[PDB]
Amino acid sequence: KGLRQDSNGKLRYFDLTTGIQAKGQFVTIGQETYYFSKDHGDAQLLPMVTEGHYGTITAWVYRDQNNTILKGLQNINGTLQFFDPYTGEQLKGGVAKYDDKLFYFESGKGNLVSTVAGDYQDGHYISQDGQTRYADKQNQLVKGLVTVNGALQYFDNATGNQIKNQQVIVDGKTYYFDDKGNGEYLFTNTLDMSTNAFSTKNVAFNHDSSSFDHTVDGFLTADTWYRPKSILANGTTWRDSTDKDMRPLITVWWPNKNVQVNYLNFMKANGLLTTAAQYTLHSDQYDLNQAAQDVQVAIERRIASEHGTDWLQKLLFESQNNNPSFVKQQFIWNKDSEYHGGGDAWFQGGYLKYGNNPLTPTTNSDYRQPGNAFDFLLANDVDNSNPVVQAENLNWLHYLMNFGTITAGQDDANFDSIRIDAVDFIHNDTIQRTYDYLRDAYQVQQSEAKANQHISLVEAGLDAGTSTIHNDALIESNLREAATLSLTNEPGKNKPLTNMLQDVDGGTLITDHTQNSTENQATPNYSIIHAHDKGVQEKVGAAITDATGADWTNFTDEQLKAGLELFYKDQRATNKKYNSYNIPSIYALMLTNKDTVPRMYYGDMYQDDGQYMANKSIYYDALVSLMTARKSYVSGGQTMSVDNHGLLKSVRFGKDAMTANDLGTSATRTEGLGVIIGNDPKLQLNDSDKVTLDMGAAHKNQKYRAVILTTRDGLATFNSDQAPTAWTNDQGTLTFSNQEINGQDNTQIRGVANPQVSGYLAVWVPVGASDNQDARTAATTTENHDGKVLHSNAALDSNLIYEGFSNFQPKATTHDELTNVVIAKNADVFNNWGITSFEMAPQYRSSGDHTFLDSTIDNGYAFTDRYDLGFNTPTKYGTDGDLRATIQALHHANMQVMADVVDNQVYNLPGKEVVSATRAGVYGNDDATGFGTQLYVTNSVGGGQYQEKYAGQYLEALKAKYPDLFEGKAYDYWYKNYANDGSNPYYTLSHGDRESIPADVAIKQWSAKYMNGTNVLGNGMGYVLKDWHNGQYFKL
Ligand SMILES: OC[C@H]1O[C@H](OC[C@H]2O[C@H](OC[C@H]3O[C@H](O)[C@H](O)[C@@H](O)[C@@H]3O)[C@H](O)[C@@H](O)[C@@H]2O)[C@H](O)[C@@H](O)[C@@H]1O
Ligand SMILES: OC[C@H]1O[C@H](O)[C@H](O)[C@@H](O)[C@@H]1O
Ligand SMILES: [Ca+2]
Ligand code: NA
Repeated sequence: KGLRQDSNGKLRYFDLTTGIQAKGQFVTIGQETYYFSKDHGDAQLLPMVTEGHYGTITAWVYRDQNNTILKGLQNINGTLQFFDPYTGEQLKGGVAKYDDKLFYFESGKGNLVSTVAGDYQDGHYISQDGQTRYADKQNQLVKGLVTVNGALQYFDNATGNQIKNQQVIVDGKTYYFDDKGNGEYLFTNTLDMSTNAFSTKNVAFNHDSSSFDHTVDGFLTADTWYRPKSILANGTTWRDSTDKDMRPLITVWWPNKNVQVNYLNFMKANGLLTTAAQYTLHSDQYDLNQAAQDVQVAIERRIASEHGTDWLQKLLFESQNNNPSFVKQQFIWNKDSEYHGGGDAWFQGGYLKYGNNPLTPTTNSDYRQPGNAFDFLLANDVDNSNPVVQAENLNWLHYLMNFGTITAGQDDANFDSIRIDAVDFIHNDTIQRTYDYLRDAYQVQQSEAKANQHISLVEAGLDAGTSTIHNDALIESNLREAATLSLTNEPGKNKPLTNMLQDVDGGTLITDHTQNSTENQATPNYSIIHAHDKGVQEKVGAAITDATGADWTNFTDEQLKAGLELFYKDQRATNKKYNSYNIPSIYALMLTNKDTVPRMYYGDMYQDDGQYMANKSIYYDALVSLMTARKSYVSGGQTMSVDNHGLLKSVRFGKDAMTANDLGTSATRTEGLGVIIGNDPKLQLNDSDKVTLDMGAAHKNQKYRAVILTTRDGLATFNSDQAPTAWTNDQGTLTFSNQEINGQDNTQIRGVANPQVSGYLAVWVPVGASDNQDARTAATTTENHDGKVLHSNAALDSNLIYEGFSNFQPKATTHDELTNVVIAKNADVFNNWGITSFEMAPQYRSSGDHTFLDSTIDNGYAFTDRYDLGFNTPTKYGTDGDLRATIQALHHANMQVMADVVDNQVYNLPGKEVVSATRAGVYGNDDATGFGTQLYVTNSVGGGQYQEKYAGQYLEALKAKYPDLFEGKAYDYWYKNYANDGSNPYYTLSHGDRESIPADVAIKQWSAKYMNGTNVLGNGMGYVLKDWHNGQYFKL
């Protein structure tokens, strides 16, 4: 019966539905909020506070009309809040005492949402019958919803067992308790539905799909409209519904009390309810339900006047006044309930991992195992463990490796080799099976002659254990990381150059430079300093954010232009804020070190403030001189040491001389070279000190000339013997000092700071090379017996890879500026530098969707249709015709051409499905968050025209030609183990067994059953509608 006076005139409250008296609680009645005492249940009016503003102190506070700071409990704008009785500081995510009871104030807005049974500081946790429990000061188990050392926690009432990683309903409120048992309020549940005659008319007409819309896979969403049994025409006259009548579900049913309350308040604010009544989480459910029915009256009147429901679509489901829509204002329907971020959420706010549910047969999977160290990274994660997907990956690989043959009958327009993008993020079985395809197709395992015609690489170091077990592909050396410790930093911030003497990945030796006189011992590797991503994309990103405020993954053509201006001006200065120091030095190491394939980065030679190859960097001439000299001179053994002045001294002996005492051939005399590098721009030698290079026994009493000398303003570069000269002594030693040699400028050793060097750099070669001297070693057809595909020897070291793009290239404004056009035109330039393998950008059409950097600058890594390499309209790089022509031109200039194989993910799939989801990080690890595990509407279905045309088209032919690829197979791989006690990671030999795969199922469009998961989409934990009282999903 509601608010009732007793025989002494005091007010008491009885629940309008149950008749149960309110004691120790707050209730909003009409306009007022009261507290009812826990003893007799007597009313205390809590005065509505209306004027005032939320402020701060040197901590939120609230200030009244006089600007005074409020203390204790306060009824502000239909919520109850608590402010410290002295500080005035607002309580958020904690308890306060009132009427000698504990009430909890939630962490988002500090609103009173519940009662807590007790507050504990002085007990202790115990473990008991395999659970965690908490004992009070009397050693008595504590039960229920409590705070403990300030954390909200829950102990099962029957047993005392602590609840961890669960959503729990307690006294009609829903909370989540994390992996440590620490809790947060989520929402207040509705009590129960109006079961009146009015409500029975609002019931769905039937459970057919025709009666509901904005559904996905038979599930309802927050957007769903439905056909009720009856309609209250114009607010007054019930009639049967027709097939044309639809109303929003959310005008009649709410997932929780917060949304129902917000709904009433929103509708009142938009003129659909005339009342002074206040609607709060302490309103009686009966009154909330009646109010919603009165709103319907006003809704139906406006439907009659307007002859339609479009106004109502806009009112609830679109932004009005640049506010989010009503739906998006609600916690359970926006990203707040998805708990984005965390240390393992590397991109896009983190991830949702797909699982199974009896209600989702079409999105369930028996697979989804990561089969590698990482799992998620970007967009829609492909499930490379699924056998159908493994076959598709073979199909696509075949396509790329025969691209010209397939698309135009042009057999000289095919890719020769691959890069495996994000190799550690895809299942090992698909990597292994890929390598078998290359063995089948090209017989790479047979000899270095075959392997070296198809030099592939992966985006990882020694961690890529399927690529290192049989060295099927190059892995990245540690040069980049080492150089980032000792060379790239500003003065005062580099470590000593002694870290350059050995190439070590987490304590495992890749190669030792100090006295390297052997062959086929090092792990075949590539060496870099920069790539399109590595050491670049976040520094440009930082200049873009500084010059314009834009976020590094999402900006305009015009903000980028501004960032790039600042970036190149900084690149060209001695004192650099965004740019690496000592870039030519690092290249000198890359280009002279033994047992590596160097990879040149396009962006180190050319600037993105111009079109492709238009603007040379400040480093261009030094890098050309080094590539030139490498081709002419670099061969034989190596030595490396760091002297007492901190200088790194590196020598290559020349062809066929492996040690400093070998003579080699008469060819050796004019081969070999020496490099001196320092990282101390203030280096000064005294007048007696010498710096020596021990050129070896083939090089006694010999004239040498400079390739590179350090100058005051830069670097002097020489591509002929017309250069400053110096002589070895009768031991083959070159000697330098703080004086010029024969008065020649820049032949002395001293530290310098200028835009190209911070420390010292000089490179010296023997005088007298013939015109077209070439120090490189051809591969042989000698059969391999050791089980390895690649071998680190003079023939492999003779290769040179060029990464032929940057992320930040501008869009081409003419056909002639298109990357693919310009590459083709300049093919001979790359051949003359000694490039043997041209690594082209990923050629796939960009999704364009701006959800990551890759789909904002359209680099080819973010795509929807992996078969579309520029058909009809060009990619960023050209059309399919331009690509064929590029691959041909490169092939005619004696290069192989590398396909960037991107198996990890697909972007921007428009068709929606419902899948079970949990929050996860890059490792594929479940995150313990308030989202829990929920059915989720995913953007998972699509592909495009070329996928439809080509996917699966090759598999029956492939299985006829290479049946081994479709079988199961046992294999071995190296596995990287981490130690807990701080010592180095160590490798163990793991065994795998890939499954057999079918040839007769095509993936003509992607769908969720072939995916592991998705980046978070912001729909909310409760966008797919269910009964939150029992967890039961609505389904048609
Ligand atoms: O002028 C200050 C403030 O006024 C409105 O918001 C009122 C709001 O203020 C506090 O909390 C707001 C905000 O604080 C943290 O960021 C929370 O985590 C957020 O979820 C929360 O929205 C106060 O404690 C609340 O009780 C009160 O309702 C404006 O809307 C604010 O944006 C503005 O900053
Ligand atoms: O504080 C120490 C921890 O002890 C136990 O491990 C409990 O699970 C946890 O709630 C508590 O935080
Ligand atoms: Ca993956
Ligand atoms: Na090929």
